[PDB]
Amino acid sequence: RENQVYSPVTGARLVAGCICLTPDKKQVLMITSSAHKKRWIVPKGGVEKDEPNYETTAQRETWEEAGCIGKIVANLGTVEDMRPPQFENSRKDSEVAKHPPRTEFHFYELEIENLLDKFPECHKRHRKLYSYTEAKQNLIDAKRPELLEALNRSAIIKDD
Ligand SMILES: O=P(O)(O)CP(=O)(O)O[C@@H]1[C@H](OP(=O)(O)O)[C@H](OP(=O)(O)O)[C@@H](OP(=O)(O)O)[C@H](OP(=O)(O)O)[C@H]1OP(=O)(O)O
Ligand SMILES: [Mg+2]
Ligand SMILES: [Mg+2]
Repeated sequence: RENQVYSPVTGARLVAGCICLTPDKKQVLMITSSAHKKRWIVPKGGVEKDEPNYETTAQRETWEEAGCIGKIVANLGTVEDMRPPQFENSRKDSEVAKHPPRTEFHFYELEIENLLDKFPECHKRHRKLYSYTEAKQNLIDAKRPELLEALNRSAIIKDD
């Protein structure tokens, strides 16, 4: 139902989520897409009308989707799903035809404080820690470069 919030400018869906890291920052928590059941992504979901801020949405989604609790330690800013629902070539480069973003993502970095075995989606998703290299490859395999950009902005140790 239309409890969902949209950018008054672009019409993009507003979504918040978490890059969840281990205290030592060597791993990131990933979950399986419910739709695309073999794609590994990060916890996120739609902002609802009642929610006062993006952090609220981000921590709600991180609990509901991954059973993960912790503390927001950084604002990672915004990224856009630029997937289209066909090309235009500018002489030394080529691009997809102009369209509004599907989704504007507000990401936060979270330091994991607990992972619980029971959570709302624990029967609908898998959840696993990954090092930077494996996480990067997951997000390429999932076709989600915008979630990789959010990961890259995080304090995750990349020197593997
Ligand atoms: O229910 P919420 O969490 O509040 C809201 P969502 O944003 O979490 O639910 C997502 C939504 O599906 P739908 O609206 O039908 O529920 C997306 O469709 P789109 O953004 O194009 O409108 C879909 O992205 P796409 O890959 O199909 O393009 C995404 O799959 P993905 O996991 O990100 O790959 C779904 O996430 P899942 O929670 O199912 O994993
Ligand atoms: Mg949701
Ligand atoms: Mg979601």
